[PDB]
Amino acid sequence: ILEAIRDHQVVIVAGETGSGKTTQLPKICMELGRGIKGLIGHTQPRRLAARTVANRIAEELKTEPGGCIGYKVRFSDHVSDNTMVKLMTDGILLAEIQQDRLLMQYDTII
RNA sequence: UGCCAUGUACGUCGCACUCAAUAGUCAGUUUUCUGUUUUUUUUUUUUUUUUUUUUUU
Repeated sequence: ILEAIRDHQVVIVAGETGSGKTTQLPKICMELGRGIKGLIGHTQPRRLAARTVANRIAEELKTEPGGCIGYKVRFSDHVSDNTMVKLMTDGILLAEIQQDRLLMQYDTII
């Protein structure tokens, strides 16, 4: 997967219910080096799912949520300046497209 | 206020009520339903009814 994301501009991953690709892919972007110049936007279809995966990877990296890896859903602006992974619902990204058309805040969109 | 010449012709009769009775002509297969009273009123205005599912500076 790391070779795929360092060799392709578009990567696609397929996984079952017990895979963990959702958990590991932001850490794969970390091991490449993404997150530094621009945030890593991970889109989730559900608020509880986005909250759970953000807190899960924060606990896995032994950081409190709202630090390195934080989630933005409706009025949970739970992101500090030292973030690099940003959870968001497709609607929240739909809100940010008009705020910045170029998606310049991010470098990786999951 | 005196007189008035003579003889001169008769008979009998009829009418009514009525009139009756007559020629010939044999037969018609068996079986059937149809049939009767009685309580009477038939008829009365109604109602609210269920739910995949998921995201938005």
